Amino acid sequence: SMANINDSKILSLQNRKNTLVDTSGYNAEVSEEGDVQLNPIFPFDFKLGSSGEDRGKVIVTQNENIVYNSMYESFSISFWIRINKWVSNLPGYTIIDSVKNNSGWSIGIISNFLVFTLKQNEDSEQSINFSYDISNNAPGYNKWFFVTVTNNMMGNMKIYINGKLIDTIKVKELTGINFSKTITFEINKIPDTSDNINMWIRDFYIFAKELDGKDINILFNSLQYTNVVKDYWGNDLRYNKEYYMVNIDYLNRYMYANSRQIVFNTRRNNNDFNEGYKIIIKRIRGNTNDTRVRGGDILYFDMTINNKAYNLFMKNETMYADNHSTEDIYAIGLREQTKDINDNIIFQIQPMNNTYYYASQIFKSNFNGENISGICSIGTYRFRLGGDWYRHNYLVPTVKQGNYASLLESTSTHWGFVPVSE
Repeated sequence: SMANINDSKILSLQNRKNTLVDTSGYNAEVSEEGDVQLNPIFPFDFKLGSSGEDRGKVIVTQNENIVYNSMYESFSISFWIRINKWVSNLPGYTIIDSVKNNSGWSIGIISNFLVFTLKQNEDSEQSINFSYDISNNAPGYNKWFFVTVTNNMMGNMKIYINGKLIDTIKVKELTGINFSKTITFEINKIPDTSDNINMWIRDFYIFAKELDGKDINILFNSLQYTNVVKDYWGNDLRYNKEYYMVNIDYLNRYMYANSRQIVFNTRRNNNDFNEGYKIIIKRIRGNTNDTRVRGGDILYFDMTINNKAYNLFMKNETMYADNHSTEDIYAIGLREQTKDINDNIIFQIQPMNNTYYYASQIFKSNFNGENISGICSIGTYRFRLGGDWYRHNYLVPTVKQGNYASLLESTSTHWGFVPVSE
């Protein structure tokens, strides 16, 4: 319960009815300048750009008293943020700034780092950061994430990402630090260090105390619909929409097909998701009020090749592997659509989110989801495809039936859905 956490909330920047407002009760003034885009749908984010003189700018001016009573001891700052395209060699940008007369705090991004800084004065600072895994994010860390910074002058400065502690350092003496009542959201290139980047922000809160990990996680979860499956960037997963389907174990592989067998090939364009075939998700059972995909939904997958649409389906053929057994393992392949929903095309999805990615698990299901018989995975098996006279190894999607529970903890069962730009 949020009740006790909220007693210490001193700023609650939100988009309410196409207006940015402070809902904390302290009535900070909120103003906008330039190109600021408000999202009318959940999560109600605002969007800023880095390019142009009409560059967007959100200015929050707080009541001087409430900052003075709060920030000099212990405080917490939390917010959802998304950056695109957050490439590994990004130049330096200040993004959320509360520095005045060379003192205050500020948040910036540079390379693969998001940085929170206490500025004591012109010559003194103390910073902490989150750095994303470059090897796991060649196309950029372009996903929504939840930041929480906590500070205690008699203790530590900490930063959390999606409810996990990432960095912590003892706060040094910061005699004479003066906190500003103004916070400015603007993507401001730092000169003495290219493409436009966008930043999306929603639910930017400040608390007048140091939140512990438990409360941070309660807050984290209170700001999400955890049964709404997410696409790779953290936005709601949708039916009837094209995605590139990826396996978490094999992000450098795109999805292809060969003789009605789906196979995974190595990407040529490692800095993008723009190769191979796309899938569209089709609802069999779920919430008909919208086209969002939810855990427990029954569904099937379509793939179009040369203007012809196929269903993904679980094959009933014996599988062959060099070393492993293949008991209860079945290839997922392509079959021609029919008038009726055949049992072998049917799956049930569940969200599977991680600190550093948004994915799902996909289970083989019957029409009503009363019989869940397997989980989708991936592996290297021997096939005769195309013109093959001999059997060759292909990396293919599979369903593991039998006692599939053993595979539940495997990242090989985690599937991401990257939205197509076109």
